[PDB]
Amino acid sequence: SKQQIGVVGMAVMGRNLALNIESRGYTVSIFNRSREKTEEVIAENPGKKLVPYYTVKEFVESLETPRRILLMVKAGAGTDAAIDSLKPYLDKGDIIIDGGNTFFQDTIRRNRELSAEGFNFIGTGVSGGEEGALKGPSIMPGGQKEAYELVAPILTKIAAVAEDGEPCVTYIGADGAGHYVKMVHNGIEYGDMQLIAEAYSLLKGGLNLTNEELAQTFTEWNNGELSSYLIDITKDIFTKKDEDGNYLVDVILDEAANKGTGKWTSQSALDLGEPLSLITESVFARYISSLKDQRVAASKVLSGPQAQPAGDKAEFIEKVRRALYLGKIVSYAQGFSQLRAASEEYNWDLNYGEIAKIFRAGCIIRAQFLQKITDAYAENPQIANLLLAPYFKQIADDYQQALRDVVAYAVQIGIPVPTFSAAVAYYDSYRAAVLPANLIQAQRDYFGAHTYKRIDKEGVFHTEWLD
Amino acid sequence: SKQQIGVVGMAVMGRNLALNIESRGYTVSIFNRSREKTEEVIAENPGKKLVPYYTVKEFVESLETPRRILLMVKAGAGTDAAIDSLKPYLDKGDIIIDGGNTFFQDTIRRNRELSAEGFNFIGTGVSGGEEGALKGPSIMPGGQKEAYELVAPILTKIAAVAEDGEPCVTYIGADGAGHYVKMVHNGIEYGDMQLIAEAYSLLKGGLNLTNEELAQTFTEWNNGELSSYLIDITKDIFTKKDEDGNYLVDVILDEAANKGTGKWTSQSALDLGEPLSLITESVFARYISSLKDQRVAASKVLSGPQAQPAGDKAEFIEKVRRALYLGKIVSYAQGFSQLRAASEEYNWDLNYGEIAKIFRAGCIIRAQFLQKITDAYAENPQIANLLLAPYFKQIADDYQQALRDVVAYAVQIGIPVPTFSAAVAYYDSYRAAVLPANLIQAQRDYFGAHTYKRIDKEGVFHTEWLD
Ligand SMILES: Nc1ncnc2c1ncn2[C@@H]1O[C@H](COP(=O)(O)OP(=O)(O)O)[C@@H](O)[C@H]1OP(=O)(O)O
Ligand SMILES: O=C(O)[C@H](O)[C@@H](O)[C@H](O)[C@H](O)COP(=O)(O)O
Ligand SMILES: O=C(O)[C@H](O)[C@@H](O)[C@H](O)[C@H](O)COP(=O)(O)O
Repeated sequence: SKQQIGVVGMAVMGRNLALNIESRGYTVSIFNRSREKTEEVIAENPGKKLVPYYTVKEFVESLETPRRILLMVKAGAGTDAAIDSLKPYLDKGDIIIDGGNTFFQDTIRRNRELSAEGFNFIGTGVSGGEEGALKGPSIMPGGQKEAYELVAPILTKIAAVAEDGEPCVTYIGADGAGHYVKMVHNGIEYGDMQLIAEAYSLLKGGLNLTNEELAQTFTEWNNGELSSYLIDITKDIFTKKDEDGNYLVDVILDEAANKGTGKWTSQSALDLGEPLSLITESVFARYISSLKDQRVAASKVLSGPQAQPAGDKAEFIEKVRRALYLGKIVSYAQGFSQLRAASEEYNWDLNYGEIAKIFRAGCIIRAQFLQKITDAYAENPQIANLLLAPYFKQIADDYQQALRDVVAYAVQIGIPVPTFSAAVAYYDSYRAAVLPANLIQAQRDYFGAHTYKRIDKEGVFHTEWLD
Repeated sequence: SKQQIGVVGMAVMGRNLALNIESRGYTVSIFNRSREKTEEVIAENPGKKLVPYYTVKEFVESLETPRRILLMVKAGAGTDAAIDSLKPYLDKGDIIIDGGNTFFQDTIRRNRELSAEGFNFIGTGVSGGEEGALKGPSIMPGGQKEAYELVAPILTKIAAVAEDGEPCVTYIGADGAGHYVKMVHNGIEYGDMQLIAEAYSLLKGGLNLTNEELAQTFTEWNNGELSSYLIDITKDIFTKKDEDGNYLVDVILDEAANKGTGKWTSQSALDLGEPLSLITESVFARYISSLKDQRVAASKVLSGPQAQPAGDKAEFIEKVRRALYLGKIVSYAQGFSQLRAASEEYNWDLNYGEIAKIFRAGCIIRAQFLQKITDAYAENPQIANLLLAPYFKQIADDYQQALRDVVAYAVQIGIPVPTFSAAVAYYDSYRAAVLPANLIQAQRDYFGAHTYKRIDKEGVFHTEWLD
C-alpha cells in the first residue's frame, strides 16, 4: 500500500525523473499542484508502477518511512510553497531532495532551516533535458555528507554512467554547492549554444551554406574533437522539416528565452570578481534577441557594411571550426575559474576534476571534451586556469590565428560575433603581463583621490596631477 | 538661532558639501560621530558660517522645520546607524537626504520605512569628486517630490552649472530613482574609462607613441566632438612626471580597483533583461586587471601573434579616434536603454533628457556629447534607443568602418579590445532583424521541450525532434 519514493512536480523534468526511478524497479508516488497533469502522466504511462495522489496529505502518507521525496518544481516561490505544504505532514528524519534549478542562496538557507527542523536535505542539480531525465542525467548533490549517503544508492541507480563505468553523480560539497555547480553547468551550456549560433551565422552569412550543407558541416565536426551532444543535435535540427516541407529552423522566431540560471551565473561572476565574459555575452545575446520588435525597427534605419568574399569554402569552414573549439576552451576556462572562486568564497573545497567527470555523460554539455578537463585537473588539481594546461595551451597556440581571422572577417562584414570576440579579448588580456589599467588607476586618483600602488616601491600613493 | 540645513559626516565629501553650501551664503550646522573631525573642520575654516554640534540631539534642534539633514557617512549599516540615531529627535515632515554611494534598493527600503513613520527621505547621487563637491557637483535626487522642492533652493545653488546657465540638479523621481541614476552614471564612467584605455593600448602598442605623443593626440581629440573631462585629465596624466622625473603613469600598478557601482549597474542590466555589454565588459576588464599574479604567470606560458604594421600614423590615429567616439555612442545607447527599462520596472517616469542635462557639467562623464543626447530626447522623449536618433545614426554611418578596422587590427596583432569589440557586436546585433537565436530556440525545444513561436503562424509550438 506504500511506495518507496515520491516525486512532486510533473512538468517535463519531474515526470521523466519519476519514470526514470520507476524504470529501476522502484514504486513511485507522484503529485502535482495542477492535478490534471498527474492524471495525464498516469494515462500516458500504463503499466508503470506510478501511483497518483491528489492531496499533499495523501501523497506524503503514501510513502515508506523514512520518506524520500524528490521535488522538481519551478524555482523560487513555487519550490518554497511545495516544501512548506509538505512540512506539516513529514516525520523527523524524512529526506527532502530539491532537484530543481534553485538559486544556490535559497538552498543555503533551506539547508540550514530544514536541517534544524530535523530533516535530511539535499539540494541537487539534475542535468540532461527530457531524455536525460528519463534515461540517466548528471546529478550534482550538495548538503551534509550524511544526508548524501542516505540517497547515494538511489541517485546512483538513476544517474547516467560514463564510458569508464563511473556514475555521473558524486557528492559535490556542503549546503548550496550542488545547485551552484548546476547553475555554472547551465551558464556553460548558454555559452556553448551561443558559440554554435555564431558558427552558424558565419557559415550561413559568409558562405551562404544551405541547411543541408550546415547539417553536413556539423556532422563532420561532430566526428572530431568537437563531438558533443549539442553539436550532435544541431546537425539534426538543420534537416528537420515541418509537415508543410518548411525547414523548421527558418520559421522558428529568433527570441531566445531564458529561465534564470545563465543570468545568475553572470551575477555571481560579478559578485566574485571573475571576468566571465563569454557566458555573460551569451546571456546578453539572448536578451537582445528578445528585443525583436526593436531589432526589426532598427534594421530599417541603421546602416551596415557591404558583402565581403569569404574565400575558399573548405578554408573558411576549418577556420570557423577552430574558432568554435578555441572559443569553447576559453568559455570553460572562465567557468572553471569561477567554480574555484566560488568554492573559496563559500567554503566548499570543490573537486573540479570530479565535477568535469560527472559532466562526461547525462548532462547537456556532455562531450569527450570534458575528459580533457578531467585529465588536466588529475595532473594538476590546483591549476589556476585551464588555458595553462598543456593540452589547452597547445590548442590555443595552433588555433588562435584561425579565431583572429574569423573575428576580423565577421567584424568587417557585419556578422555579430559577441562570444568569439570576447574569447580573443580574454585570451589577449589573460596573457598580458601589463594592461592599460595603469591609466584607469591614474584617472581614479586624479578625479576621486582613490590612491594607487607603484611597481618600484612599497606603499599607497596619491598625486596632485594638477600642480 | 537656527540653520536651514545641517550636514552629518565631516569626512572630505560631507565637509566639502557643507563648505559649498556655506559659500552660497548659508549658515550650516555640522555634526560627526567622532568630534575630532568636526573640531578639525572648525579649526580649518575660521571665517566660515559653520556651526558645530557634538550631540545628535543638539544638532537636530539647531535646524529649522521641516528639517533638512544631509547625511554623508559610510554607505551600508553606517547610514542606517546614522538614520536610527536621528529618528527619536525628528518631527513628522522632516527630511533626511542620503548623499552616500548607496545601492538603490536600500534607498527604496528606507524611503518606505521612514514614510510609514512620517519622515521624508531623499536618496541622492553626488558626482564630481572632492573638488566637485566643493565647487559644484552634479546632484541626482529621488524621493518625495514635495521634500525635494522644499530643499531645491539650496541644492540648485551648490550645483555645477551647464553652458546654458542651468544648474546640474533636477528632481529625478520617487524613492530610489536618484541613487539608481547615480549608479548608471558610474557604470557609464567605467565604460568611458575602458574605451579610453583601449585607445591608449592601441596607440602605444600599435604605433609606439611616446607619452608626449599620447598627450598631444588626446589634446587634439579634446578640441573636437570628443571634448570631455575624462579626455582632458588623460592628456594631463600623460605628461605628469615623477619625483625623479619619470612618467608617473608608467610606474603605477595596472590593477584597477572598484567601489561597487559598475558591478551594480551590470547586475541590474542582468535583472532587467538589458544587453549592457559594453559597461559590463568594462567591469570585467577591471576584474582581469586585478588578477595580476595570474596574468604574469600566464604571460610566461601563453603565446600570441607577431605584430603587424599599423600603416600611416595619421590615418591610424583618426581611426582610433572614430572608434572611441562610436564606442561611446554605443555605450550610452545601452545605458540609457537600461534607464528606460529601470524606469518601467520601478515606476519612476524618468525624464531622460533632463538626466542628460544634469550630466553636462559637474559629474565625471561631463562632456559636450551630453548635449547631443539632450537634443535627441528634446526631439523625441520616448525614443527607444539613442542609436535611432538622426545625429547618432549619422555618426554610426560615418564611423563604423573605422571601428571595424580598429577591432580587426587589434585582434590580428593581439591587443585586447573588449569594449570596442562589444560595441561592434552590439551594433551588428541591434540592427539585425534576424539573429541565430532561432537555432538556440530549436535546441532548447529539442532537449528541454521549452516550446517556440513561429514567424509564419501564431501560437506556441513544440516539435518531437527525435521522431
Ligand atoms: N506554488 C507551487 N506549488 C507546487 N508546485 C508548483 C508551484 N509553482 C509551480 N509549481 C510546479 O513547478 C513545475 C514547473 O512549473 P513551471 O511553470 O516552471 O513550468 P514550465 O517551465 O515547464 O512551463 C510544475 O510542475 C508546476 O506545477 P503546475 O503544473 O501546477 O504549474
Ligand atoms: O541541464 C539541463 O538539463 C537543462 O539546462 C535544464 O536544466 C533546462 O532545460 C533549463 O531550463 C535550460 O535553461 P534555460 O531554460 O533557461 O534555457
Ligand atoms: O561620480 C563620481 O564623482 C565618481 O564616479 C565617484 O562616485 C567615485 O570617485 C567612485 O568611487 C568612482 O567609482 P569607482 O571607485 O568604483 O572606480
